[PDB]
Amino acid sequence: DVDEMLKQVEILRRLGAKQIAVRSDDWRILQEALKKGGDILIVDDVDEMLKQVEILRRLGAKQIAVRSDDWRILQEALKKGGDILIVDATDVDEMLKQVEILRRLGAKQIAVRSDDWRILQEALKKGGDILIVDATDVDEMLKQVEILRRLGAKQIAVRSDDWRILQEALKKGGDILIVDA
Ligand SMILES: [Cl-]
Repeated sequence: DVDEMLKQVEILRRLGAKQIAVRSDDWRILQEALKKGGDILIVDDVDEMLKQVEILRRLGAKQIAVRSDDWRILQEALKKGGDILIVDATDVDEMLKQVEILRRLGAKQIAVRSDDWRILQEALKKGGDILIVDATDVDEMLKQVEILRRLGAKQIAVRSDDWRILQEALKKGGDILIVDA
């Protein structure tokens, strides 16, 4: 969706978003995001993921993110030049373990994704850098963003396939807006 992603990135920039992330499986879509000024490129198969990280690295992308529920894959991504490691969280204790492991591998930017703000709060307490609210309902999203902010979160991302939710997240003060491509 080079056209439809370009649209959302441009509108979000006009609405005042300072950090826009684009997720896609096609490195050329991410390349188009990079040339458009997208801030974070999210690489959405392990060999294919590693090849995309190398391509984006050599294109000059400064913030390459990789998502996995397997810390071993995130470790491989870090060694090949990934910047932001996104821990896909569904159990609090497994999430806390992965954050510990990746920090000790030298990861300087660890993100945790969940639709449960309580998991995100546990990641915040543990030192997770970016909390990704996985949003389905606009009012639920708004309450989670406020809770995490008041609990001290300083980088809150919102991901949604609903454009209406991304717009409202930005209005509410969400720090990073994640566009699907
Ligand atoms: Cl994500």
